[PDB]
Amino acid sequence: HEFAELFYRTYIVTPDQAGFQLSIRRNLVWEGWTGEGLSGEKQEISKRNILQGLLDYTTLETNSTELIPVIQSGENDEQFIDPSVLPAQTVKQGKDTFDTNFLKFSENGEGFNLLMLAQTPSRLKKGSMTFTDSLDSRIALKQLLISVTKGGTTELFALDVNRDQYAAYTATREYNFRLMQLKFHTSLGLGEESTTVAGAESALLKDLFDLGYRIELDVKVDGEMNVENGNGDTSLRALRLARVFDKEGKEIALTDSRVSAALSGLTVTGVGYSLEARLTNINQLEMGLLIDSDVQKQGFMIPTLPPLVIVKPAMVEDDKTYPRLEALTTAYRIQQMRNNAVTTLLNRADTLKSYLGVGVPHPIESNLGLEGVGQYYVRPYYNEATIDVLNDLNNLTSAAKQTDIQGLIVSKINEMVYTADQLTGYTAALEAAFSGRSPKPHVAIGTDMRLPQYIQINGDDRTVGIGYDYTIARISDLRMKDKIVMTFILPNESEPHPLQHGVLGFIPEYLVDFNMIRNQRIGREIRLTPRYRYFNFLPIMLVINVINLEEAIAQRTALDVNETQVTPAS
Amino acid sequence: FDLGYRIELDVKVDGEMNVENGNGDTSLRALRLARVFDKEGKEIALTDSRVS
Repeated sequence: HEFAELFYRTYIVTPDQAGFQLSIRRNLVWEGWTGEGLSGEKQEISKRNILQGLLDYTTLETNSTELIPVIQSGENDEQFIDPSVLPAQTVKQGKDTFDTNFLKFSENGEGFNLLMLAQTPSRLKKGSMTFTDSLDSRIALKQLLISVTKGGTTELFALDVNRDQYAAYTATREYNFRLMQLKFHTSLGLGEESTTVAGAESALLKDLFDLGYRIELDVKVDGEMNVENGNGDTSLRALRLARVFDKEGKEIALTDSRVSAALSGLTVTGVGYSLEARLTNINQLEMGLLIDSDVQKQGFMIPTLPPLVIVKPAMVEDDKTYPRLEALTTAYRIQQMRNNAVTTLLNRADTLKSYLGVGVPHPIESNLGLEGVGQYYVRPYYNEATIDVLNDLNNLTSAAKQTDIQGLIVSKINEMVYTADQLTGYTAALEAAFSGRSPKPHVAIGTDMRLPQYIQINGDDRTVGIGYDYTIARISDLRMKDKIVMTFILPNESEPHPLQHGVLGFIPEYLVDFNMIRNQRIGREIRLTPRYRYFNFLPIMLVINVINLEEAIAQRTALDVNETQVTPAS
Repeated sequence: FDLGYRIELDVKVDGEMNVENGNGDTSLRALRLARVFDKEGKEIALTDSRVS
């Protein structure tokens, strides 16, 4: 009895209606369109839920105002580094796809215009932008390119020079108040596992690096920039081999035999650099992110089911040949609540197994083949595992075997439940759909008459974990042979909701009594034609197969000890 | 399948049927393979070498 109520809670329907509708309101963020309404610009453009962003980082990130140098061959190739040392780089900015590159160090007496290099196709397409455009209040170096060369072989190193406490432009005391100046004095060091823009460790310094040494390069770069106009320039001033340090972090001479031997043949030069500049749009020029909402209609309605037809003789009333109507009622209860519940639960299990696979979650709103409106909140996830009590048991006393096996099973249940909570983030969804409070998720257990005397521990009580609410359900089913089924239920209220597992449609059905002749045989009839159905909402449910319990309790098991080869084998 | 991919078919089926005489019709309008998902719910282009 309690099994169906726990897994498919009852919803009553007056025989006036056929069902109820579920109108769900969600919020979207997206980019680019036409007009003010409708979805997309010319064809369909995708959206995703914002609550999915609580678990990710790339779906709510914004980059639509930064100034990135953009190539136009034959118009601005002069200031870009020669594309024979490092090829062009494809970056993504807003909606435009284009190639960028590091800017050349301005040799003595030459300048560049920064706002002439910022024309992404969107800014060009959208007309001539605001002329009162001013550069960002903070300007700093992003990357610096150095080229260590040994016998004509070039290896490139892209060092993250950003955030270093001198790589930020500072206001000057001098000339116009818009001349935004920069002076960068420090020594940058290359460690032993230091990455390469071409990947892995460079072969040029491998012999030195293995010997346990790190090198510091003194960087000497100066430049200036107007924070309003765009004309500017910056030149490297020096790069030299300054110091070498050992694994112990002590100063070792550059004249030492080993160090000088390893440093022979090295030449270091500066090639280019990158500038992190942003537009300070006093006037609006960006369509950025959006906030939009749409409603989805789902149709739920309740069928009828074949009549459990009862025939009795007429012209007499009896006690044996006329069984009680109580037999009718009990048969109806059995049909309603036992066969169908288990068969539909098993169908859902196999359906989720086919649609989602084992241990493989999917993003929110990724498919509609699964059923229920629960898809709109939780990540589609199904998981299962097996426990072999014979081989997964190590007990040191024959008196503590049963407590040990209950501990094993409880630990397995705990682990899988917490893993599902991690991978699905159901708590966040329950917080969102239920504002003002955080009812802790409940855990429902579906089991036959065996494990209730193993799942329940008569010692330590952690059957589903600390700080959970749980209900254990026992059924006399045989298809539930040594199965346990786990999923989450809401024990509050009695109305359909995308988070509750499932609701059974139920329209009350009343009998008819009448004298009926059919092919000239005359008798009395009793009829019940039920109207009910099982529906599934929440796409989260876990099952465990338990096996070999009785062999495990019948045979002794003693330890899995790993003999470690002091007897020669290694 | 072994690579770890499931296919999805987009389908639009329309039909009408009468609950008074039992007359009705149904016909298929759209049926084609459109999308191939990865081990995630992230779209995989049909132009990549393996799937293509």
